[PDB]
Amino acid sequence: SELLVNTKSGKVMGTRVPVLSSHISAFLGIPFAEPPVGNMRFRRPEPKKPWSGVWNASTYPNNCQQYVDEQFPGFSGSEMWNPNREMSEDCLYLNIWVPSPRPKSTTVMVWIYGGGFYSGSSTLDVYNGKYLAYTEEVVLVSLSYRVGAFGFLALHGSQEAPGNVGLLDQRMALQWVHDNIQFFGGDPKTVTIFGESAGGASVGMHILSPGSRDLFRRAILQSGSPNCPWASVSVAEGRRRAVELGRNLNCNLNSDEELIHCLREKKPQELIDVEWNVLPFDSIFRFSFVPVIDGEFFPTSLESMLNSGNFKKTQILLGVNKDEGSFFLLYGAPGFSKDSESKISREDFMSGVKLSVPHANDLGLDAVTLQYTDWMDDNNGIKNRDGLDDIVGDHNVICPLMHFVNKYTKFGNGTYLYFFNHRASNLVWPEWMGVIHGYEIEFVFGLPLVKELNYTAEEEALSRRIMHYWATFAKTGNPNEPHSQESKWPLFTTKEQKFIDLNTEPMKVHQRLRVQMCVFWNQFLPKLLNAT
Amino acid sequence: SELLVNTKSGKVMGTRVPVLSSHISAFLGIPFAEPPVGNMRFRRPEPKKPWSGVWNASTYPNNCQQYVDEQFPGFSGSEMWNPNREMSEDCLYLNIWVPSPRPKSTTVMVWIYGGGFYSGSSTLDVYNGKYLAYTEEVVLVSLSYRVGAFGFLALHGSQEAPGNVGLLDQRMALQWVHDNIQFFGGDPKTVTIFGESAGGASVGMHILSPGSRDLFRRAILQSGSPNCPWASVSVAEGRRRAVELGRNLNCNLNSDEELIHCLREKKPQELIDVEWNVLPFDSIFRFSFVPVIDGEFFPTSLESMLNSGNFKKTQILLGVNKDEGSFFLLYGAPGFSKDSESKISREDFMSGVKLSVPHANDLGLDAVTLQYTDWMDDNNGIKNRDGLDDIVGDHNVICPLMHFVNKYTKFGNGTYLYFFNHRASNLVWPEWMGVIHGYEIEFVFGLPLVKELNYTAEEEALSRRIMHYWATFAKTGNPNEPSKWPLFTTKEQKFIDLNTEPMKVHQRLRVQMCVFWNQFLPKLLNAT
Ligand SMILES: C[As+](C)(C)CCO[C@@H](c1ccccc1[N+](=O)O)C(F)(F)F
Ligand SMILES: C[As+](C)(C)CCO[C@@H](c1ccccc1[N+](=O)O)C(F)(F)F
Ligand SMILES: C[As+](C)(C)CCO[C@@H](c1ccccc1[N+](=O)O)C(F)(F)F
Ligand SMILES: C[As+](C)(C)CCO[C@@H](c1ccccc1[N+](=O)O)C(F)(F)F
Ligand SMILES: *[C@@H]1O[C@H](CO)[C@@H](O)[C@H](O)[C@H]1NC(C)=O
Ligand SMILES: *[C@@H]1O[C@H](CO)[C@@H](O)[C@H](O)[C@H]1NC(C)=O
Ligand SMILES: *[C@@H]1O[C@H](CO)[C@@H](O)[C@H](O)[C@H]1NC(C)=O
Ligand SMILES: *[C@@H]1O[C@H](CO)[C@@H](O)[C@H](O)[C@H]1NC(C)=O
Repeated sequence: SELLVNTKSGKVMGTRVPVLSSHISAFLGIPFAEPPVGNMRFRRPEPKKPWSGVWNASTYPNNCQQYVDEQFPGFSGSEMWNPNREMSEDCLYLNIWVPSPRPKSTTVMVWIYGGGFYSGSSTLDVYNGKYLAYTEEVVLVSLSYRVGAFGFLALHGSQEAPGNVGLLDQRMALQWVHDNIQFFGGDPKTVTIFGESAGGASVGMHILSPGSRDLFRRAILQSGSPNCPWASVSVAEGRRRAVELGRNLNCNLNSDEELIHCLREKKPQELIDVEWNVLPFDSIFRFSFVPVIDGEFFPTSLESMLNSGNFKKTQILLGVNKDEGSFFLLYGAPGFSKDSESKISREDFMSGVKLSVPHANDLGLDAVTLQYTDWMDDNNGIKNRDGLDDIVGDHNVICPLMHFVNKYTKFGNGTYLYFFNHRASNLVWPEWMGVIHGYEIEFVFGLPLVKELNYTAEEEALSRRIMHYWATFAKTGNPNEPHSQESKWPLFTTKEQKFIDLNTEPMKVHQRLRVQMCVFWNQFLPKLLNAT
Repeated sequence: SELLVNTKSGKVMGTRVPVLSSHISAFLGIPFAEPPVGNMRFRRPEPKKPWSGVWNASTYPNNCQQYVDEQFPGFSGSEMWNPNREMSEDCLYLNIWVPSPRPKSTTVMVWIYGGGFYSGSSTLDVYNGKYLAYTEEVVLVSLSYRVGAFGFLALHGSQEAPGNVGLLDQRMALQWVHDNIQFFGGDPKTVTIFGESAGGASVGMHILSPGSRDLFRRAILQSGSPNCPWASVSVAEGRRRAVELGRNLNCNLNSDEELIHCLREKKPQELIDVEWNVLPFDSIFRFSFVPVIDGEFFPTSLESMLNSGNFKKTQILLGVNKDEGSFFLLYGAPGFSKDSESKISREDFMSGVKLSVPHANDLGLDAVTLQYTDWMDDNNGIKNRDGLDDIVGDHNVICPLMHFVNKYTKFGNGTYLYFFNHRASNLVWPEWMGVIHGYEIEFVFGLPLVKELNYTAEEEALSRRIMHYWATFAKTGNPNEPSKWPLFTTKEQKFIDLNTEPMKVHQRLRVQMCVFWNQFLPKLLNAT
């Protein structure tokens, strides 16, 4: 039967689901590892041991333990991102959507959810993989990885809490895909890992980590990059935070063994409630437990690896949104409300840069300020708001991604760059927030194809070509369909630096994406802060 | 007669000079100090000893010893600034233009030529005061002062070469005016000192210096302020330069006096031939011997004085030109030519910026570059040319003056700021230089009123309103005569455009760039 599959470790029984007046197979909650519970909390993932009988894969699994957001209870805009299942430490599962007539050996795309390495679920409505699996005829997989302290507490030197175990969870599901996707009609030599935000950084980190390299063919990064200021810490900082988490819990701090034995006894929520307490400064777009440059998952520093071409050389498709930082300013900066135009005053502008570039001396702060202020009209609330928005988006997403794209292209085999600037007609967030962090996702997954969601006809078309670019890239390594009458998305080269706009207007090609500001962030400020 | 005046130190006789089909009186080459020659080289000036008989003041005096520009032999554009009279260390004279018939006790304006303190003359054609004196019925006086080593060699502590003597020359000119201008029909109580460039910085220095404050009423600064980076040096830097000057001429360096005596022996030209050698950095818009903050003429640091408000509180009218830096880049930077559009490659731009901010470290240069570069079009030869032009003009003239204007206004009794951006229809320099440093002067001096100079009627109009603004401001402390030229206030920061079109009132003159040059970069270099 189409729904019953003999995987290496056991039988899996999926379920038939409707998709736009049709059907496709869905295998939900398939486990790829032993439950990281008990004395396993904080440790490297272990492979799921074989089971007898048939594993019921007709329902989504649990979401991993995480800080649930409660800023706007009941508001769909914020809660669509929260865990929609029971949060359990037993959460290492992956889901697969296989087109009906099971494909013989087709393209595979593995989705890696993002959420600052502190949150995220594979089960959210926006990650329903049926539309893309059905429409583009690909085997769509969404995996899951431990987040926060569970997946990232790093006491470098300890084999109980080495750090980067969340990244290792991802690697294991990728291995699982490599060892079993062939039984679902997937081609393990043609898999594309794609993710957004922490999911976008994770993808880049797999392109850098030797132990992950041969588990996938190509890569797609959305609004995320391995070198993002928030995507990783030094092993020192990692250890520091691990000890501070333990201090915050009255933990015996004698040795790593004792700190870990303590933390392992606390109930999950106990760790979450103190999670943000370990950060260095009051900030936005900064998360407590994230990947550590250990010299194992990451042989050396990310920049050293980038300069030496010590990474997987394949094709990559990647991009950013127009207003990546508004989501964060709304939550942590003064003057920002979802119920108002949020015209920011000079006073709150200052307060906001301080929160956005937490690790910058006053000379730094002045530079960022001078760089984004119109001193001819510095009391303009609209400009101050948009100025600060750009600051958070440029510093945390766009420039880090642009630095990575320029480094990678030197050694890569094909790079395609996009700029998502479409504001959805049915957006629930206020207009000032613009094209929000995470909002190209519903288009990558094809939610506009379902009528009852109210997207315009032009939004259905945008989604369809975005999904086609993604699937065609995953299939061939070039998002453009051979000999088509459509507009060409050109290769991004270190010389021409071309990229395109992803929106309703007829495609347009641009060059040097936000160079001016990114020379500032990627070149000047680092040098200014280095000279101290 | 009207051409024979009894001054306090002796008689003097001028001459009747024609002006626009009318006449006015001219007293030229009036000595106001003892010839600072021989032993008196580098020494403070000494008042002019009285004389018997009448002093012939019918012709212009010698010009002070200075580096003569030979970049364009015979080109009027640069030749018009070179000494047009025979040079001589005996050059402390002043000129006066008195409207005819002689006024009773009218407004007096005293011009202070500018040329980086290393050059300048009171006899240039663009300084002919007979037009302004006549058109606005004012007594116009042009002074002179020592430049280069002769006026600013500085061995602080010594008394044979104390430094700032060139300024004391200026102060003595003003003291002379104070004591005598009433004999020519001018009110010593309503004297305005105005000057351009290094002259403008001097005006500002006499506003700051306690010993100069009481000798004048108001002030006008044209493209220069006392805090300009090229305008002064510490006692140590002055001292360093003085000694290196000696090292260059194989002078004994064992002590202040031996050095000074050795330098006194040398001929004027020997000193000038090695004048530039003392500069600490290869650069542009930098001069060797300039004023020194000695704690005498200047009590404390300029900034310290500006902040505490330790300076003459009165009204000031000042401004700057559209492209102050073109002249400098043309003479010392690669890519710039007088016979081409001078499009600047990225590589020549990089050179240009290092020559422009000689004191900045790499981080600083980087910052200046980021600030003026269009990273989406960095090989645009025009954007790069203009960018450099703006760097030089903003760093050396505009922003130091905007810092002076905002500080002064805090205690002042009335500021009036302008932005001159008209390019003479008959400019002999290439179009890319724009509104060049020093080319507002001909308007202030009404040359556009003499037809043989081929300016346009619309320009004669600009000249006249400008001369009226200057004179009306001189006489009343207000350029307007009851759209009007609005007062500059730290709240609205308004200023006007000075050109042929109808007056426009703007606000916050080059605030973006100047926040960079006055606040950011300083704090950056200071830290690093
Ligand atoms: C496709 As998402 C990486 C779950 C867009 C928002 O998520 C941000 C965020 C930013 C600012 C405030 C709140 C949140 N949030 O609740 O998720 C974060 F943190 F997950 F990255
Ligand atoms: C004890 As808290 C006021 C949940 C520390 C971080 O707060 C952030 C934040 C809060 C919730 C999700 C994501 C973010 N973030 O990415 O910065 C902000 F924005 F509220 F300050
Ligand atoms: C040995 As030389 C070539 C007389 C040092 C300065 O030269 C300047 C210069 C020359 C003449 C007048 C002013 C300037 N200046 O302000 O920099 C420039 F431009 F040639 F490099
Ligand atoms: C009204 As003027 C202050 C005598 C014109 C500009 O003069 C500059 C200059 C700048 C670059 C090259 C040559 C010169 N120059 O011969 O005067 C300097 F140096 F005098 F200020
Ligand atoms: C799998 O479990 C779900 C939920 O309990 C149920 O709806 C489905 O029928 C189950 N499959 C079978 C028949 O085991
Ligand atoms: C990718 O690699 C192939 C074979 O090594 C080469 O022919 C092609 O030029 C490369 N493509 C790019 C754009 O790097
Ligand atoms: C005044 O000086 C001029 C020029 O030096 C000379 O030609 C003239 O004869 C002199 N007049 C008298 C009588 O001193
Ligand atoms: C100048 O000072 C006088 C006397 O105190 C004062 O009345 C006048 O308002 C001041 N003018 C300005 C514009 O500061």
